[PDB]
Amino acid sequence: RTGFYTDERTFWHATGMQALFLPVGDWVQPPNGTAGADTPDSKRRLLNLAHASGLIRKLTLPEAIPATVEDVCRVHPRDYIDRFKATSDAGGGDLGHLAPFSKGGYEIAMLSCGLAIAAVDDVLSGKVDNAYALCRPAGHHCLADTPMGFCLLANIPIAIEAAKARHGISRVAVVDWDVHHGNGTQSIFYDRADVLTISIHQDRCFPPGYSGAEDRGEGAGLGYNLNVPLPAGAGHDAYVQAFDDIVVPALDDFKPDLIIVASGLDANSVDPLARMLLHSESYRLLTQKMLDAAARLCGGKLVVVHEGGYAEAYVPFCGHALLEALSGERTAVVDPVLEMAEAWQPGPEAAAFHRQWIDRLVADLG
Amino acid sequence: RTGFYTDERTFWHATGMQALFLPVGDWVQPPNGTAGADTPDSKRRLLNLAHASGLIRKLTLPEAIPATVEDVCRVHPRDYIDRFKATSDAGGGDLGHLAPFSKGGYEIAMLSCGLAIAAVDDVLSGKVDNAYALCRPAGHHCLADTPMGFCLLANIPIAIEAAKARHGISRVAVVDWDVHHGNGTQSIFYDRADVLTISIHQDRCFPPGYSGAEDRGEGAGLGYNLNVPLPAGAGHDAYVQAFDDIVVPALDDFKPDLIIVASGLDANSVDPLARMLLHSESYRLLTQKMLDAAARLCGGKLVVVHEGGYAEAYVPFCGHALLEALSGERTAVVDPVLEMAEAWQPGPEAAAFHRQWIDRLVADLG
Amino acid sequence: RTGFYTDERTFWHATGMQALFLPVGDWVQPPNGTAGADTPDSKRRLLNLAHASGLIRKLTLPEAIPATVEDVCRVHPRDYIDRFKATSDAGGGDLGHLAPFSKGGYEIAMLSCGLAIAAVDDVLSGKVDNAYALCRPAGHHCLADTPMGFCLLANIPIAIEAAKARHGISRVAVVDWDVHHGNGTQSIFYDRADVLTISIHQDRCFPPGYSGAEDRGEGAGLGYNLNVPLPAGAGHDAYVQAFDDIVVPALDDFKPDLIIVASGLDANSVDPLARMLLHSESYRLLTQKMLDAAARLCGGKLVVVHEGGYAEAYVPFCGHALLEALSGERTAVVDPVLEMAEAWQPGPEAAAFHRQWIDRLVADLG
Amino acid sequence: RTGFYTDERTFWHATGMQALFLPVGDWVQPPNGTAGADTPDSKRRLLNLAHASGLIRKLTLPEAIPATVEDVCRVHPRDYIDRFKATSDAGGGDLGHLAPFSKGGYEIAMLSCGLAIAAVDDVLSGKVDNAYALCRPAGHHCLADTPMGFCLLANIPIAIEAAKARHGISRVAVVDWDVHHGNGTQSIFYDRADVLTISIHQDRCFPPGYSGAEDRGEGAGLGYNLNVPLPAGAGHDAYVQAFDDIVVPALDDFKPDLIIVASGLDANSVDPLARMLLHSESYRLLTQKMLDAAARLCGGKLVVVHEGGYAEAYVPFCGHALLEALSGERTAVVDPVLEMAEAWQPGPEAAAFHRQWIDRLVADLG
Ligand SMILES: O=C(CCCCCCC(=O)Nc1ccccc1)NO
Ligand SMILES: O=C(CCCCCCC(=O)Nc1ccccc1)NO
Ligand SMILES: CCCCCCCC(=O)O
Ligand SMILES: CCCCCCCC(=O)O
Ligand SMILES: [K+]
Ligand SMILES: [K+]
Ligand SMILES: [K+]
Ligand SMILES: [K+]
Ligand SMILES: [Zn+2]
Ligand SMILES: [Zn+2]
Ligand SMILES: [Zn+2]
Ligand SMILES: [Zn+2]
Repeated sequence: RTGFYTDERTFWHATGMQALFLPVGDWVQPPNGTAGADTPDSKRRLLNLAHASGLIRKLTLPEAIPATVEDVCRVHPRDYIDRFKATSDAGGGDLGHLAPFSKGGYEIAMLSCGLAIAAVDDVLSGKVDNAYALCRPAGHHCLADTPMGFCLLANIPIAIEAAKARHGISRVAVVDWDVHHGNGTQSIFYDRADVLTISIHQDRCFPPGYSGAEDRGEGAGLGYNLNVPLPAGAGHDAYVQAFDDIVVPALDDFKPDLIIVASGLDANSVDPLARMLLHSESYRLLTQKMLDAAARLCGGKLVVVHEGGYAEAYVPFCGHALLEALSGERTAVVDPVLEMAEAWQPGPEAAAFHRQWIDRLVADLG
Repeated sequence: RTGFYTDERTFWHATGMQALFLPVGDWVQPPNGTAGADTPDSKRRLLNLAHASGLIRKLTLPEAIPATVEDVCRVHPRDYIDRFKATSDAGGGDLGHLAPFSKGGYEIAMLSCGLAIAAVDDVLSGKVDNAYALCRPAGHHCLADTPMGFCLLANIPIAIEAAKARHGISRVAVVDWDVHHGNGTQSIFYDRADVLTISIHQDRCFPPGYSGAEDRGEGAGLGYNLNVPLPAGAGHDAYVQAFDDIVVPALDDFKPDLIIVASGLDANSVDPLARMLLHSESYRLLTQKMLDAAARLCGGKLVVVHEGGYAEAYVPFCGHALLEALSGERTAVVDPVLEMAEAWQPGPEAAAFHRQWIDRLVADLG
Repeated sequence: RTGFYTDERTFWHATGMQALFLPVGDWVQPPNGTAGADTPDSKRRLLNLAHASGLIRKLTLPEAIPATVEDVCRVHPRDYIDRFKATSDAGGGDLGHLAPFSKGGYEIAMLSCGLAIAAVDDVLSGKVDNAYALCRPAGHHCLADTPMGFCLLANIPIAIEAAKARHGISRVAVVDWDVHHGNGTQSIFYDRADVLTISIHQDRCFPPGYSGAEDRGEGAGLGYNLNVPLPAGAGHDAYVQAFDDIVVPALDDFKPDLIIVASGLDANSVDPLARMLLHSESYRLLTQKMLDAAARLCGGKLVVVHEGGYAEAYVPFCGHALLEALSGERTAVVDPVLEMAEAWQPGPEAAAFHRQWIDRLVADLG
Repeated sequence: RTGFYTDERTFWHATGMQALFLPVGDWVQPPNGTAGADTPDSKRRLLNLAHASGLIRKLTLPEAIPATVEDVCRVHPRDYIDRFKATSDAGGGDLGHLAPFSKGGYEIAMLSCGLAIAAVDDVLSGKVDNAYALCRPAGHHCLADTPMGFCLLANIPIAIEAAKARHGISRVAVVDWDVHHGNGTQSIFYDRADVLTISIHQDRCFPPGYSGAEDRGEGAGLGYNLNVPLPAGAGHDAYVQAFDDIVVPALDDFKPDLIIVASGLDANSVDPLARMLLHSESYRLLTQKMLDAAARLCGGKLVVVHEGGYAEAYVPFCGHALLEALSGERTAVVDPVLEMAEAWQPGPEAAAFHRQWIDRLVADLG
């Protein structure tokens, strides 16, 4: 059984008047359509398609339980949380780097975080075999005291520290396949060996200029952070090989008691915020690889937490195939972009380059 | 002096109710924002920024002259033009492959085509040194009998045939740096040596699966078509080397009497419809290379014709830098994405791959 | 217990590329925002608010069962249904007057109709005490052979004829407070005494020019149709008096076995498609009058069926107060427009005119 | 010769993240389409249609020159101007009641104001016979120290005080047919006899609850302010009579040297922000009454200044007929809503009430 953790009010968070990610003003003309990049529909349309296909009726949807302040302050200093609340009450703002929010965004962020907490809690309790948390706002860029890149709270780290306090879990692996670097997760556990943090991301995209393969942790955490930068334009076969040659072997060696996927859908082939070429069947297969790892390593315990994804028209098909895999349910959904996205895939010269790139990352892991 | 060819009604063309490029229906939910991918604002926002900067007041803007049926039938069979008009009167439709239009789309396509005809005409007659035509709908995928990929009339080929009839021009080169393959231009002049057709495009993107480096023309046109596919994820340095090592030498060898650029802006770093990493200063520099080529080979005679470009927030900055180069004008516009897009650029390993790719294209040309 | 009948796919119906209700083309520029007037969000935002307030958790939400062909053919000729299905399969169209739809609109209309059928069926069988059907597309303008005014099937009449076939109910009253005339309901039952059809509507609005107070039925149906036109600019007190002096006495005289409210929310104070001045507490009060009537006349059997409503920002508050009344529940929702809409209400001179108007309608009823 | 005063950057002002006029947060869900009520397109679409019809080519369009600090401080205290600029430099805000703006909103307000200043200046200097200023943001609610109701500077009063300085003009009449009360204009000149301020508006609409027929000025201004409240639901014949029986006689008695119309188009039949029933031919006729008055009283000197208007689909046709009248030009534009709006007009009983209402206003004027 699969739990699906969602709440209407996560779709009411609004980043404000931006054209894509550009703040209005100076030379940036206001948009005439939907404002922003992290739009409500770039996440709701996934849920909409899961309703329309009949898939949601196969899942269990618990009522949302917001994070408490005690929950979030296992990661964040209370001063940040207090300033967040005060700014949110006053009409919204931005307390970090590219992390805007509107009035009431504090309550919505606390709610979104609670979806991740409860998804992990219910999987560890045996209430469901696995779970999907449709978080919005996302979490994986948020530092302990600095929100960034549309992330206002560290959703997954907070869910992990709650699981440690409630269940005493020893080892957790986070597999971050959102197309951007999970710098928040990396930072929060950088000197710890009990959380393996893996990030696969477009080389140099966000944070801009960052690659990170050499950043493997510090102190007790040395060897427990793993960055897999991939070149812009990499597609299905590049991601499959990175998972076969790097990600899955890392999980096997670490022996986690729980696997958490930070699942952004923005490596899809038409996303504006990156340059990758994944399609809906890429996400099905990557999910199947994680289902296999969780079955082999930690009794099936697998939690998928929504992060990025900005192509409103194509994110739903990528997320829906993921959910079909997670739940083991077949529906009648047909991805109308798949044939073209398969034709888009890199040819042999690019494929050789991607294979050589991943071989080098493996060799450098020693 | 730069002429700028535009008309309000080009922004009234509407592709219909699609989510991005996906027709609504079946599993595709209707969009709540702007419908379509070729949206009015993905072109109008370029014009808006050039007004706001003061650039437009330095250009000359002739009143638009629509193409006549006689003009367009120098390329298209009258039967296609007649069916286009009848379908447009009847409420719109799609007479080709991914070329939808609404009621009245026939008249707007004829108007758009007339912007290209007149821009070429005015440069050849000496009224302006160079020109930019803000065509919408675009033209470079349209075959003689089949519209395709948002292109309903073969804008540049029709403008070329009109210039041959009115001015007797002998040799024309078309430099197509829209991110997609200019298959319409290639097809229409494929057996002809009087028009050199060059397309730089994302490998396998649109038409899907097509690369085309070996397709060099046929009969008298053998050696007068030149495809430069580039891998997904290529950016500024790759395009610059492609122009220095392939495009500009091809122009030098051909000795054109007029250079026409098919300028789509969809190779920009955040376009949803391709995977490339150009930024606004890429377009400025590529335009300077074309201005230099025209100055050396054909008395400065250079026409730039708008094609694709789908990132509403970033296309304006790319086109504005292009227009500053074309006109030689300075404004106070600053691209707020430029620093980040510079950081996004491919690192050393990908750069070596791009150089190996272009070196192979050069070697294959003999 | 209140049943709430909704299905995700009702929000996927799309009227097409119109600016408000105006088809694109000729002098109508395409919209840059949401296309259309009957937008998905003009109905979904009511459901969104009911989720956010916690009210949906207090209701029972049965799974949708679409109308069958047998159901809809109790009202519509099979030829209409077949041409609708064939046009829908082929990409959508408009088979009547201002009733456009997209590919697959047939199945969505059959589903929307099933919400009304099930709401009536479940109230008559005692599964719920009363019910709300969030129909989209709406039904009350649809004639037996002709769709019109955004209405593709005659939702309420189909649900009535189904109820007669499955429960043998003798007398049904329809109270239509959508701001436009329920010409479809009026036509379908015009010569019948077993369905009392009451419409309160803005004088001359839609169908344009129609008032209708003298159209009281024909044959056996003479005295069983009741039109209550109200002048543009009428508000809360005018509607309340119309219900106290005309609508409720007609219900009392008729002795229905079931009351169905055709509930459009477009008499609200900021609707673009009418000129009325109702606010959220108007809808609470009018709903309470129908609850009281149903308690007194037919054992509490009350069904409310969504029709029109076009102000996306204010329809939610009006419908939410209606749902609070229907379910007898209170939430923390506060209407932020209420104070201003109360200040907007007609003053003493206009109020005297409205009383004079309603008194004339009463006197004419003999 | 008609001057048309417009600048691209007036369409870049953005009120922010509101659903219609409701700020997001608490119970107001963010919009998925265009944010706000005063949207860019609610004004630009009028300009767009005037381009498409060919009418703009018949007008003279001078380059905009913004208001100076000296210009605006003839009306506003320097402290307000300084706080406006500081807030705008720092990201936007709202310094009054329902007057939000974005970053750089100060420069755009100064530019908008300069359009009105120049339109008045050029008519008085004889450069054009009459003029239309497409102001955005609007002006007529702004008080000397408090912005209000989407108005950030007192556009028309600033233009008048500039005309007194530059031309020494003695008497100006302002005729405000925006559907809301021109409380800014009324307040600024309330004790002055050299400016006659007339406002026709929906009774009690905005400012909410205000009617004002008894507020006729104070001191030297007693008799030089004239409020004409009209009931909600009034249409063409009611406005025509108000102008024949009240407005034009007031102009004839006052003997102005210049007539300025504060032209909001929000009395149109489908505006969300009022309940009136004007159509495009109403605005043509009211403009002709003002042209006739200016020719009779002040040598043709007539300036029309855009204020409100929120129906994006219908405002263009209303303003376009206004511009045809003002310029004395005919185009091929046909209003596709006209026939329906004519059928919507009040019937005989409502028409008698409107006539009695206006007779009463006249009687109270003594
Ligand atoms: O040159 C061009 C044309 C770009 C076309 C982009 C590809 C869109 C496409 O192929 N869409 C589609 C695919 C399958 C089914 C429906 C639509 N734009 O600048
Ligand atoms: O002249 C004008 C101003 C119209 C302003 C109408 C806005 C309505 C309003 O005041 N709304 C509101 C009230 C309280 C809280 C939030 C919004 N427009 O043309
Ligand atoms: C490209 C500029 C901003 C990108 C933010 C990325 C957030 C995410 O991880 O989805
Ligand atoms: C053009 C104004 C009215 C159009 C049809 C409205 C249908 C309804 O909601 O009843
Ligand atoms: K990642
Ligand atoms: K190309
Ligand atoms: K009605
Ligand atoms: K007014
Ligand atoms: Zn991301
Ligand atoms: Zn293209
Ligand atoms: Zn209605
Ligand atoms: Zn107004």
